[PDB]
Amino acid sequence: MNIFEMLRIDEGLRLKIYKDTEGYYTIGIGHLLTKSPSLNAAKSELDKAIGRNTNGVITKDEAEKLFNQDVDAAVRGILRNAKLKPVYDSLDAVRRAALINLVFQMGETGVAGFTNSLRMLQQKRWDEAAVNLAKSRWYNQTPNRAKRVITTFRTGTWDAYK
Ligand SMILES: [Cl-]
Ligand SMILES: [Cl-]
Repeated sequence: MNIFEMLRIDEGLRLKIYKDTEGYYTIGIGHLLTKSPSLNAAKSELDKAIGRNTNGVITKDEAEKLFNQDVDAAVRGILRNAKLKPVYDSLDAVRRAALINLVFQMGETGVAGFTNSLRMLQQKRWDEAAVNLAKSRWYNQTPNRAKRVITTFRTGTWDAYK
């Protein structure tokens, strides 16, 4: 297991624009296209993303290319973030994957705001950090995925995901 297989299990793959859990226009492997309500704003952002007129539909290769760029930006973002970088630096390889996952889903800014959980992760207080993470809109809105990520932080293994 690795970051790509973990996020592919969490986000799925869809080759047609769809709406995410929040109701946003998305495509492929959790690639958010726009928060606007217009389907055309979404098709325009899609075509700009892919470099071709897509009519709202892309191929598996194209999905995978967006996914690759998105994991990359997620990682880079963490490393540039003054609040995230130190936490990342302090963790082991599995838990690093978990942070990435949380950053992919909710963006650097949000994650950065989880002040208390971040400090707890940094100190290596696993159980406490898992409890704290659960007291969030995040966990209440997408509880199964959140429990998987949380277990990943708690354990340091990939158990939540075999
Ligand atoms: Cl893009
Ligand atoms: Cl869920």
